[PDB]
Amino acid sequence: GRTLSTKEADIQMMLAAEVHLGTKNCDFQMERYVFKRRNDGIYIINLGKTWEKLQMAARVIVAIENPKDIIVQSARPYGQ
RNA sequence: GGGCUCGAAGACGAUCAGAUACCGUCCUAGUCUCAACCAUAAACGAUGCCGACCAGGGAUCGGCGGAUGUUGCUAGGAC
Ligand SMILES: [K+]
Ligand SMILES: [K+]
Ligand SMILES: [K+]
Ligand SMILES: [K+]
Ligand SMILES: [K+]
Ligand SMILES: [K+]
Ligand SMILES: [Mg+2]
Ligand SMILES: [Mg+2]
Ligand SMILES: [Mg+2]
Ligand SMILES: [Mg+2]
Repeated sequence: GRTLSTKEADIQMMLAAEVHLGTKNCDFQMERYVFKRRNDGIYIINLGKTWEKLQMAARVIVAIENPKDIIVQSARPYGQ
């Protein structure tokens, strides 16, 4: 048994989706979220910080009284 | 002292209205070196020297520290 917590399952899903795979370059202001660099050169993102930031963004979004005042847009085809 | 080459000056051949030029041909000084002078250049980064702070990134030269795997090589060298 040992049912996983919400954070556990969320991070498992993120790993399944490869959310933790960065690029070969790191922005100096994104370094605080990167865990370490692998021998290949791809930076590994700290999924705990990603989950915490997702929770923080949800906290910010929920406080908007009218959801119609929020606009979400994606330039790339994948995120549309 | 050297004097190959190129080549101020000079002399010719062209072009041109003229052509003391640009183009072509032959050449003196010079161009090289030694001894002694000269002390000037858009001698430019058109940007004094010393010292402190001040964003990010990838390359590159020299030295050094660490890790790691190869080398038709001799712990080292190359990566
Ligand atoms: K000569
Ligand atoms: K001459
Ligand atoms: K003329
Ligand atoms: K002089
Ligand atoms: K200059
Ligand atoms: K450097
Ligand atoms: Mg001659
Ligand atoms: Mg001389
Ligand atoms: Mg002067
Ligand atoms: Mg070096």
